[PDB]
Amino acid sequence: TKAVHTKHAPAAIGPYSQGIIVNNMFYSSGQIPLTPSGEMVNGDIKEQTHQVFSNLKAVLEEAGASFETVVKATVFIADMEQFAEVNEVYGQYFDTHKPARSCVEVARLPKDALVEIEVIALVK
Amino acid sequence: TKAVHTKHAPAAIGPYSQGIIVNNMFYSSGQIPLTPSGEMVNGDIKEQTHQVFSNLKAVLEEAGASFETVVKATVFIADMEQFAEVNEVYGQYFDTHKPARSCVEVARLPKDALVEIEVIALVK
Amino acid sequence: TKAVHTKHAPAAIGPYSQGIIVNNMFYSSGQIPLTPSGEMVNGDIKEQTHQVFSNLKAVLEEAGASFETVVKATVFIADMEQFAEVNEVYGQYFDTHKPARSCVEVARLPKDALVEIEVIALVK
Repeated sequence: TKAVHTKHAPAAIGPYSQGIIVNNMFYSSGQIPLTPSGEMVNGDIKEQTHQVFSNLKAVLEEAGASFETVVKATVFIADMEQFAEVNEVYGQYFDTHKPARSCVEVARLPKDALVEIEVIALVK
Repeated sequence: TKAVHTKHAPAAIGPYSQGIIVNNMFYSSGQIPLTPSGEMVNGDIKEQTHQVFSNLKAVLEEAGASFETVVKATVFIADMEQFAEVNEVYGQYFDTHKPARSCVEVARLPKDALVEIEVIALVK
Repeated sequence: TKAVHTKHAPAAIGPYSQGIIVNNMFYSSGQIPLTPSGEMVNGDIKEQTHQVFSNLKAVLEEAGASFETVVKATVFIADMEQFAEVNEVYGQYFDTHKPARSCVEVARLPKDALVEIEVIALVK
């Protein structure tokens, strides 16, 4: 097994890694709308969702995975009313490949993020 | 990797699949009390939980899995006060085979569902 | 595949197991701050989190896993304002190994627990 680290996603600040590879599977940590330099994006819900996906792309690629090998995602959202907007952005990344998914509204996310996504992906 | 499709659960409309088979494992999307035709069930919490399990049964069986091969479930519930009733139905399906589980009360679910359950299962 | 049973964590009471081994992987149930005798732990969030980790230690070791082989954790917290305290204790057990994780504030946990933690680990 091994930890995944990339400078193209926010640094894992604390007792966790950006992700872990075990067997041929990559488990990401949940990604929020932080830039790699570590500050929150302050545009709309769609801009925040794009940043989450930028971070996911970076950790996936460092792990030898891609969006096309994601098997399962969990989407934590701050407001279920914003689901349609999050889903529009989400579908640009999972276009022809469509992972299993669950989406729920939590009480609160780290740094009061509007969206947080974790993924599990195959490493070919 | 293979997407799972069955007409006996609500259609995956949008950028996700009802479930995914990877290696010898099956990951479901979270199922809610939605009929295959796309109507929310408006009976009591037990009738609604039964619909969630009907949906899970359909996707599991299409994947070549069963309740008997489920290893992990996550139960997201709208109100923990209703968990005992959800658990009564849950325990009819997982009676002698007993998966790992985590259960939490969320702020809100898709379509304001009262409960959502996702599973991971072995494909023998 | 095998259900995991240990007397050194609270008993799984009902239609679930403390964890499940499948292939070479271990899935825990979410652990809350109950003692093995079934009483909620006395004291502050740090004391509660220590109990959660004692429980995780017990189920991991019974499964032939350890904190060193945990690949992914999820931390469900009642109040994100208490996360610094939870994280301090978390870091004492995940010091030599830093799994992937997600941490979210939920509306409510079983038995009004302040924190619940689940893990997935490799069985060596």
